Amino acid sequence: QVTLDFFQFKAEAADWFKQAAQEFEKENPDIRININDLRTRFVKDRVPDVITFNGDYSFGTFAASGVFHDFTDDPLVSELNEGMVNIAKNLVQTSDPAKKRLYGLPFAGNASGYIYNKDLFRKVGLDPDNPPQTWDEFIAMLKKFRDAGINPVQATLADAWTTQAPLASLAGTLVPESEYAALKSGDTTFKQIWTEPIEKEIELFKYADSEKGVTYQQGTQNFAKGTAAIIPLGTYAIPQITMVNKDIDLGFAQMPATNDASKQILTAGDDVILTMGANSRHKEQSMRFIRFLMSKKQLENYADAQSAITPLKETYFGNKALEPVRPFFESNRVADFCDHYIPSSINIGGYLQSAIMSGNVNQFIDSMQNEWNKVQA
Ligand SMILES: OC[C@H]1O[C@H](OC[C@H]2O[C@H](O[C@H]3[C@H](O)[C@@H](O)[C@H](O)O[C@@H]3CO)[C@H](O)[C@@H](O)[C@@H]2O)[C@H](O)[C@@H](O)[C@@H]1O
Ligand SMILES: [Cl-]
Ligand SMILES: [Cl-]
Ligand SMILES: [Mg+2]
Ligand SMILES: [Mg+2]
Ligand SMILES: [Mg+2]
Ligand SMILES: [Mg+2]
Ligand SMILES: [Mg+2]
Repeated sequence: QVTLDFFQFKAEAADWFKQAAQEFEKENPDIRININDLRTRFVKDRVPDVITFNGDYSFGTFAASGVFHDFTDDPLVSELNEGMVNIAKNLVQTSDPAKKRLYGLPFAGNASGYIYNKDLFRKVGLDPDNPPQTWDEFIAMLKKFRDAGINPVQATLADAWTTQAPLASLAGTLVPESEYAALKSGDTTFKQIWTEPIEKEIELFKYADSEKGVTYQQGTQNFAKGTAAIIPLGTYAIPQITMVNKDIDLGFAQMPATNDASKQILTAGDDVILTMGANSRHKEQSMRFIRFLMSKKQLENYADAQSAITPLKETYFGNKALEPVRPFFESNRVADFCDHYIPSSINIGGYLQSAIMSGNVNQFIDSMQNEWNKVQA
């Protein structure tokens, strides 16, 4: 007796949500679900009933502008990982602490680091269950693959956004989140906090010895076919790899940013936030679909399919490839993505892509500072 509009952001999970929506429809014939500029689509009169969104700055801006249903105090929230809930709350782009409310439910977590080929690790005598603990050991590992005739790093520089992954992996350890508050008030600068992360990202891609200029898809295809030791993307890329080669033996590791082995941090965020249009007129029916998606069976099936981390208090890891980072989650040694502090209007991806190709660190830093200053004032 209603048809819901479902906006589903994630290309890599398109099939999973299509099948879940169909399953719900068969069990609830009165509720049909139709799946598909963002400011245009989210206009109040036509806002989607059910929404998935990546948990980043854009989520936070739409949350602050009232596009999304306010889930604060919803009975469902008590079943969820408090850290992941607080991540969602802290994304709200507001200077008012009381406005840091919950505008979606964490549905799946990710981590940023690198995906590595365990068979190639074994090939050159490395322990596939215990990846490098320091920057020097990480670089030594890459040099080891190069010297053994193996392409150490599969870059994907044709798609600018992928260059943001190593930056966030490295910054997670090098740059406390508190620095971005200081950055906003002018009490620090990009030169002071991001010079070292960009320098190390440039050093990383020194070891992209083959096919560095390919697309996201080409890169994960190459890696699936065994042509590189690591691909420095987050957990979200794992299903893109395994779909090409289903029994590839993968690990996922934290990328250690310094030679301080006792102070390493894992960048991790809410990969998928599930929410409702605030001005939607079918909230009762939408919530039924959302409660279905947020059930343990669906969450863990999604996690298995997408190599993700469930949002329930008792965390489930969807792929044994994630075991090397389990310690970071258990100990709460995690950090926000640094680009969750960067306004969407700033084309950081383009700037980073350029900096990696030219090696011009100072132009990246000054461009970011220029763009930032104009936004903040
Ligand atoms: O470090 C990269 C990214 O990690 C998280 O986002 C995970 C997200 O990454 C991809 O989405 C990208 C889209 O494909 C692009 O079209 C868009 O321009 O850029 C985003 C990344 O910003 C995967 O496709 C997607 O499945 C996955 O969920 C962080 O939340 C994000 O801030 C980081 O940029
Ligand atoms: Cl918890
Ligand atoms: Cl588990
Ligand atoms: Mg985004
Ligand atoms: Mg911190
Ligand atoms: Mg095939
Ligand atoms: Mg195979
Ligand atoms: Mg130390």
